[PDB]
Parts: sequence; structure tokens; C-alpha cells
Amino acid sequence: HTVRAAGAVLWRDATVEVAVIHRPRYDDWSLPKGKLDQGETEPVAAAREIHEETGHTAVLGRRLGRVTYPIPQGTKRVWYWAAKSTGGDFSPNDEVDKLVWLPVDAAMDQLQYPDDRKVLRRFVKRPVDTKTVLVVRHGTAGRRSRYKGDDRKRPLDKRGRAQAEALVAQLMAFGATTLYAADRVRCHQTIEPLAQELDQLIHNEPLLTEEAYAADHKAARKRLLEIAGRPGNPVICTQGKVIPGLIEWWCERAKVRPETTGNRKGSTWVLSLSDGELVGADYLSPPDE
Ligand SMILES: [Mg+2]
Ligand SMILES: [Mg+2]
Ligand SMILES: [Mg+2]
Repeated sequence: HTVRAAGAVLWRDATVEVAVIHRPRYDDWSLPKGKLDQGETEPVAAAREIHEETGHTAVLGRRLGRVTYPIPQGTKRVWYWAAKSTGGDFSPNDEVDKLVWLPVDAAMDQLQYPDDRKVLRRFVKRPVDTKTVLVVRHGTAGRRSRYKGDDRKRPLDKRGRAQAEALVAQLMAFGATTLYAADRVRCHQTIEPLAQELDQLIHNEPLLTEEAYAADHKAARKRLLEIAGRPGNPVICTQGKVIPGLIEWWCERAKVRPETTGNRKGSTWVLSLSDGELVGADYLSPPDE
């Protein structure tokens, strides 16, 4: 059995300070992390565990790596994110009796686990006050047909509609604010549950279908950057053949290493930007994988 968990470096502005917590169970000082509840994805687990353990609300940004260790049940895998506090206040709780805010150097000395210190070294290495473009592959939508036109009207199937529902919370954990979808029904349907949650329109993007991408790949790159440049954190739902071409191109020009890679239906690429430069590309599994 692998137990899945998520954690964060919770930070706020002064130049940045980060939260270290004390737990009486081990008398230790560590970074907030906890286990995924039923039906949760790692990003939601992180944000919930942060608010439970520290009393702060926060929006996740860049991913900061993974920690794996044995436990009596088997293995625990923990993924960490940088998380900006959006407010709140600590008070002693069941799991955590104290919390200190520390500049990074001091936090480095406070943290007793080498693995947390590694995570914190990832954190300081790149900017953390980032905006976030969220590139999503549309959910499962059955079989491809014989008819020309790339099944423009083909809808999500039952699993795909569920992936769409599951994505709402996951994408909300990155402070998603505006919505974009390639001119295919399945792409829109994948983010319509989020649109409902945010009560917002989805902007249609004919330049980001597979057809348009192959016919004019430069138009798509140029449009991806326009969207990214707009204020807010855009969600862009597109197709399998478009995603690798765009992400790989952007990672190579920015010199960004993706720690994981994939391209499954319902998966998300979290693209973190600082001053309009890509500083991160984080591949997340479909919510039901
Ligand atoms: Mg906890
Ligand atoms: Mg915990
Ligand atoms: Mg917990």
C-alpha cells in the first residue's frame, strides 16, 4: 500500500518568511503535510492540510518535489507545493501546538528533517510569487469516429464527466480565475463544472484545436502567450497533440525541467510564471488515476 500525502512551504511576505510547525506526537519541527482523504487529489489535500495545521488559507503555486519513506502500512509518498498565505491566523490544535514564521535561513535551521530542508532548498531556488497558467487535457470522450472534422461534437463519457467534476477543486487549489477552451465540445465540457463553480464564461479557442495547431503552430504558441499574459490565472483546456508540442517548446526556451511528464486525458500541466518567464512545469495525473 502506498499512502498518498501532500505538503507545502507556506510563505508570506517579509524578504519572505515561511511557516514551521511543532507537533507533540514527535516533538518535532517540520513542514505542514498530511494524508489525502477519500476522493481528494494531492493539491486539495495540501491546501486542506495547510488550513488544518496552520489556520491559513493559501493558493498553491510551483511544485517543489516529492518525499517517500517507509511506514508500517508500506510507503508514504508526499508531494510539496509552494503556497502563498491568503490570510488567517494559527491557533493550537490537535496535531500542531505551535507554529513559527521564519526567514528561510532560520527556517532551514529550525527544520529537523533533511527531507524538509531539501524541499525548502527547492523553494528558494526559484521565484515563488508566481502567476499560474493551467493547461488541461480534455477528459475521456469515447472512441474516435470515421467522419472528417475531428468529432467536433463528440462529448465526454461517464468517466470523463466525473473527471471534469473532480477537476474543479484541484484547479481551484491554484487560484484559477479565467477560462479558455479549444473549439471542441469535449474541451468545453471538461471545464464547464469549473465554469459553474466560478459562474464564468469559457472563451472559445479555434487556434488550439489539433487541426489549427498542425496548420499553424506558430499561431498557437503566440496565442498561448497572449492568454498567459492576461491578468488572472487562466485555465486552457486543449487536446493530446497540442500539449506536448506547446509545453516542450516552452520548457526548452525557458530552460525548465519538468519533474514528471505525461499527457493523459484529464491531466493538468501547472505552468508557473514569474515576470512573464516560465519558472515551472508540473504534470498532475488525471484526478481518478
Ligand atoms: Mg494534518
Ligand atoms: Mg500532518
Ligand atoms: Mg490529515
